[PDB]
Amino acid sequence: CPLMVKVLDAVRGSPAINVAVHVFRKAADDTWEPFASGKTSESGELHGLTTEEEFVEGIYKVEIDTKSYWKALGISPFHEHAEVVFTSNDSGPRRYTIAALLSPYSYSTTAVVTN
Amino acid sequence: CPLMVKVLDAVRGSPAINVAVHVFRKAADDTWEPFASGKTSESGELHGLTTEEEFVEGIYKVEIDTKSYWKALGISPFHEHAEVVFTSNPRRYTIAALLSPYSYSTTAVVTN
Ligand SMILES: O=C(O)c1ccc2nc(-c3cc(Cl)cc(Cl)c3)oc2c1
Ligand SMILES: O=C(O)c1ccc2nc(-c3cc(Cl)cc(Cl)c3)oc2c1
Repeated sequence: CPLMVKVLDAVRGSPAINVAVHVFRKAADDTWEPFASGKTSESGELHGLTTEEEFVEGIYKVEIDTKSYWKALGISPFHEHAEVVFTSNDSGPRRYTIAALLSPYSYSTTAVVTN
Repeated sequence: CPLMVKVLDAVRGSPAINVAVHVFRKAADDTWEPFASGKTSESGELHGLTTEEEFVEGIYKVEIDTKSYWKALGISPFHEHAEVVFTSNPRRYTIAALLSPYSYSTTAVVTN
């Protein structure tokens, strides 16, 4: 599992469950092309997005549909979504965890890169 | 000043100076049209991006060039940039971002 997503809810103090997540990769013509997607689990995690073979060096965007999440809880949000854009790097063995902490008018994201 | 951007550096404990910021607005054909741009000042603030007349309802993207910022400081960061995407309808927006090499936070302060 080279790429995992974990989403947390800062209002409810809980995993952010059933959040849609879309991953894109930048294509040669500089557009975003769909790559993988899913919904977070009961633990706020999304595994199995891609494989080591498919996850080649490139520019990737992880789009977290925060607005639908807050609307489902009845809370007025600011952002359309949370976007995390990064270049993957094959400098030795690496696994990427993209973590996001959500509030209605704020979000934080960090990358946990491990070998 | 209906749209202001403030950027802070969580490593040095300072405003993030000379950070490029690009604002885009979604057009009718669903593409991102350039809307305004600038650089943060010595206080980490970017004022005068737009006007009340120009800042109409729409979907806006604020792209903060964090990668160039870190690389000018000799750090290889994780993210290409920090992106804040929001719908406007709520008349003065402050978009604040706090930056680390492998992480950032953003918040919106919306006042009348
Ligand atoms: O990958 C995990 O298992 C795992 C666990 C707890 C975690 N808490 C964070 C977290 C906390 C704050 Cl305050 C802000 C942000 Cl962006 C992230 O990320 C986690 C990841
Ligand atoms: O001193 C000011 O004027 C001023 C303005 C905007 C500011 N935004 C922050 C801020 C943002 C995030 Cl995402 C997380 C944290 Cl801890 C802080 O601090 C600010 C300070």
